[PDB]
Amino acid sequence: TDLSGKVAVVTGAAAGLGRAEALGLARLGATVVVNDVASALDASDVVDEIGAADAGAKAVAVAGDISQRATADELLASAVGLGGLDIVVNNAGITRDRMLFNMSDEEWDAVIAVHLRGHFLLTRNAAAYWRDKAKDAEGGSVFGRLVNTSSEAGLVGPVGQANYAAAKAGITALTLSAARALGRYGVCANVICPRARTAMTADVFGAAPQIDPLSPQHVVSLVQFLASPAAAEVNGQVFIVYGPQVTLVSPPHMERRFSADGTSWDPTELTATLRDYFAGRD
Amino acid sequence: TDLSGKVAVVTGAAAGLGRAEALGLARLGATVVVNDVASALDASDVVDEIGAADAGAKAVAVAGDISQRATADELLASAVGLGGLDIVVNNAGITRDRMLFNMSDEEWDAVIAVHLRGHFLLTRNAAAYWRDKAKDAEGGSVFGRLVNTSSEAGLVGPVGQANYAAAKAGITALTLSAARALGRYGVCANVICPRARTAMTADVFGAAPQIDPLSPQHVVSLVQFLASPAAAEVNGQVFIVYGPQVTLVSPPHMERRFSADGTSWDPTELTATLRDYFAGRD
Ligand SMILES: NC(=O)c1ccc[n+]([C@@H]2O[C@H](COP(=O)([O-])OP(=O)(O)OC[C@H]3O[C@@H](n4cnc5c(N)ncnc54)[C@H](O)[C@@H]3O)[C@@H](O)[C@H]2O)c1
Ligand SMILES: NC(=O)c1ccc[n+]([C@@H]2O[C@H](COP(=O)([O-])OP(=O)(O)OC[C@H]3O[C@@H](n4cnc5c(N)ncnc54)[C@H](O)[C@@H]3O)[C@@H](O)[C@H]2O)c1
Repeated sequence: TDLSGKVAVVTGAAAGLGRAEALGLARLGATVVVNDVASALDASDVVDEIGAADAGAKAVAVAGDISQRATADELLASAVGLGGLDIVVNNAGITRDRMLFNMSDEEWDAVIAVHLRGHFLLTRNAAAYWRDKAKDAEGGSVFGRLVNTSSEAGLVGPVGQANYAAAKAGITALTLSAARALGRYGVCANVICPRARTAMTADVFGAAPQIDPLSPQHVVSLVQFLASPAAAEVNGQVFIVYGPQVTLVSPPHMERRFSADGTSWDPTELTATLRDYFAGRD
Repeated sequence: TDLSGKVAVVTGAAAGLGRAEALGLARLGATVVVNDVASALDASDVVDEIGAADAGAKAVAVAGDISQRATADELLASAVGLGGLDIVVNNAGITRDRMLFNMSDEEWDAVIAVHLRGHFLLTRNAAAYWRDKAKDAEGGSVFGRLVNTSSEAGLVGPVGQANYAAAKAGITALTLSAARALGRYGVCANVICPRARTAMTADVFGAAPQIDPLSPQHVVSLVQFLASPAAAEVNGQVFIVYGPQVTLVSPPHMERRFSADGTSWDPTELTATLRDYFAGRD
């Protein structure tokens, strides 16, 4: 799964999971464009840490708020300047947790902006770059890998995280569309829903106690695959990954269909049917 | 399922499904606050049409872009001025379809704003109103019904609709959080994924040919239930509804787990396992 000669963009890569992902791609030979907000990069040695330095191992930092069009444009330009854009790992995020009934517009908008708009801007920019490259190839295949970061919160809607859950669910649907649009060009686009012990999850998961059962490395192993030639037949998939396991999420299932016997439901009859079903139901 | 004495807010109710939903609640006795953008209301007789007029049947139009905080505030104030807010049907939406690689930032932001931010602003405002009412009741139960509108596109990510799919998936996750926060106060919050023949779906579904198999009325019957006392035991549920059937969507299922036998996946081994699984897989 060697990534020599490839260029990867990883967002939110100053610390935590994004930093671990940037290091894992660098270790496979990728040239990594490391993105984060500038204050995160003030306090990070990640670029020095990416002197790991078997392989071309080149790394460059590009500071910017991923929710801004200009950041996505600069990342693309940096990657083109390094020889072409091959791999995108959308990982940047923030939380503004609040009970829904106390959540301000700003708490909502900020989380939507960094997760959902940020994923969009770079996914769209990459989408346009990869399609144009395929047309420039006179219909030839392009190598492209898109790895977007959702969360089990987007499947579940946890209390106090309506904004985080909404962004992560949107990210999943965004990536499925991208997979349908781009798979025909040779691009693979997939979604991960990780759990990893980082400084930002330490309050929920605890601190690290072989290998940490919630090591970021458990996630990196999957991201390395999804970024590689070897994932050519994996597109539009959603994975849950933490510890020594990866789980493929299936398409939506149906619990129960409630059909009228004729051309329309009688409304009081529909009411009776649903009310009875949910009276005896957990 | 009589809604006499209740007040309902329906957004996007000048035409199409929202208009049919406003009429169906009015027919059950609800006082309806009809919301849409003002240009939609220029061309609509919906308020006159809500002279149906058994029951209090009162209806008032409140024009506003639902993506703006002030519209959500005015709708709440109107409902309080009519005696209290009981029912919210978030239905307003737009499409800006485009292949992802051609999608502008504005095409993305507008669809996110009207669907996702609009759902949020009114869901949050209602959430704060219903909780405060319960506290004012010294812990007493409040009647509250929230009906949000997602889409099968949010489960599926169709080509050319990454922005629509992302908004609808976010709406679902938003509503699940709301259901967890608010169910304890007596509020029910549920999601519908409709198909209905409207002027805006006529290009995809065709025109209307008993009853139209894609009549908006098939959806209205479910919305009437979900807005009613009779749905007290239905909270946090996701329904697909079109024609003479309602389908309860189940929580996410897992297709297949890929576990290492020890404390971590060997990355080349994980690659081998996933590559083999997806070689022989549709
Ligand atoms: N829900 C879960 O179970 C779970 C657990 C771990 C990680 N995650 C997801 O994985 C990702 C990383 O999480 P983490 O555990 O590394 O925590 P983290 O706080 O380290 O987030 C990673 C990075 O995002 C960066 N970032 C924030 N705003 C940015 C912006 N506007 N532009 C660019 N970069 C920005 C931060 O600076 C940070 O370094 C996130 O998407 C997160 O939601 C989810
Ligand atoms: N994907 C599907 O299968 C499907 C089919 C039908 C309806 N739907 C959903 O149901 C809802 C209504 O769809 P429709 O079929 O009635 O089409 P429609 O175009 O009539 O949409 C309904 C209303 O939304 C209103 N609206 C738009 N922007 C607004 C804003 N900024 N503020 C307030 N109101 C605004 C429009 O003016 C319109 O009257 C939407 O949510 C739509 O996505 C989905």
